[PDB]
This record gives sequence, C-alpha cells and structure tokens, in this order.
Amino acid sequence: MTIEELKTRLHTEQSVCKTETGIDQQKANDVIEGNIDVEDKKVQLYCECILKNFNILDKNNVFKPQGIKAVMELLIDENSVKQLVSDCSTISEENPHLKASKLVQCVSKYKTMKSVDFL
Repeated sequence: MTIEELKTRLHTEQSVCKTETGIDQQKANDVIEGNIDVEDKKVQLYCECILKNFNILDKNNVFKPQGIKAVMELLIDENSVKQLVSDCSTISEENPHLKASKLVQCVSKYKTMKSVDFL
C-alpha cells in the first residue's frame, strides 16, 4: 500500500461508514480529527465500521495486531507500532461498539486519520 492509496482507502471507508451509521458529518469529522466521543452511540458504530472494514477488529471483536500493523506501518515507525499494539490491546470491553470507539481513540493518540492527509 502507497500513501496515496491509503489516503483514498481511508476517505472511502470514512464515507462508507458515515452512510451506514447515519452519523452527523461534524461528529464523523471530530473522529477523523482525533477527538473521539467514546460514549456517543453513532461515534461507536462509525468507529466499529472503520476498524472492521480495515480488519483491525475481527468478527470476534478482537483487536488484530496484523490488521493494525498493515495500516500503521506506512504512517508510524516499528517502535511506535509496537507501543500502539501493546497499549491498545489492553482495552477490554464487553460492549463491542464501546470497544470500537475506545480502540479508535487509542490508535488516534499515535496518528489521527486526519494527519494521514498531511503526508
């Protein structure tokens, strides 16, 4: 994956997931900017849709290290990827929708979806 392909793929999934969840445009923009309202139901569904579409969250709602590594290895270095993986893997949440928003918030501490557009 090249940065330009990742940029277009990210924009596409953001659009797909906005249409699917009916999330307010500003709320979807907040998430993209790295301001995740973890408790908002639409934010949770939008977050879940994005992570699952990128194989970051599997069908068993497990945070996939190879899934996140495939996406991040173009954005962040090996050391930051290892730190992100160990950090975000500690998120244990019974509610899969809340787990998804907490996971996007965790990944966003390292690189926001917005900041990909700066590369």
